Amino acid sequence: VNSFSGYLKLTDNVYIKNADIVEEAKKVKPTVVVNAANVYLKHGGGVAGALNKATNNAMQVESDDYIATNGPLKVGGSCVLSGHNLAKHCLHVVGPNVNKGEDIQLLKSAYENFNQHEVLLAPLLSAGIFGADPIHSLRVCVDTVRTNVYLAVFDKNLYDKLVSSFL
Ligand SMILES: O=C(O)C[C@@H](NC(=O)c1ncnc2[nH]ccc12)c1ccc(Br)cc1
Repeated sequence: VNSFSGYLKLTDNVYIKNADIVEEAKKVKPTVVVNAANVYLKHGGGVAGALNKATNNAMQVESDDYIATNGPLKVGGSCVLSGHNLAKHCLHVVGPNVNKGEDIQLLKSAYENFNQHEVLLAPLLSAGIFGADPIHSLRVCVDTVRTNVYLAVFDKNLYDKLVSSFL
C-alpha cells in the first residue's frame, strides 16, 4: 500500500491521473519524482521548468554542479539527484526531443531508467514541449516499465484522450 490517490489503473504496474506533477509531488513526497530533463539539465520550461520553479531554483543549482563535474547526460540516460521539497529523489531522465531531431527509438531506453526504482511519480517522457506523441509515449511506457509508475498528466483533455485510446 502507498499514498497515491485518484489514479486510474491501466495495467498491473502503470497508473494514470490528471494532475500537476508539482502539486502531486508536494502532497505525496514520493520517494522518486521523474524530471523531463535535457542533457544539460537546463530546467527552463515544461515539466522541468515547473519542478525547478517549485524548488526555488535549488534544483538548477544542484544540476549545474552535477554538469560541471560530470558533463552532459546521454539522450536516453538519467541521473539521480535530490528531490528537494518535492520528493526524496529526482530521477532526471532525458527522453528524445523531436523538436531537436532526436531518434524516437531512444524513448524505450529512457523509460528503462524507471526500472531501477520500485515506485515513481512521473510525466510521460518526450511529451509536451519534447514533441513526441503522448499516446505513443504511453505505449512505450506500458511495454517497457516493470516497476510501479504513477503518471501525472497535466492537461485534462490529453488525460481523457490517453485513457479513451488506450489498448
Ligand atoms: O502532461 C502533459 O500535458 C505533457 C507535458 N507534461 C507537462 O508539461 C507536465 N506534466 C505534469 N505536470 C506538469 N506541471 C507542469 C507541466 C507538467 C510534457 C511536456 C514536455 C515533456 Br519532455 C513531457 C511532458
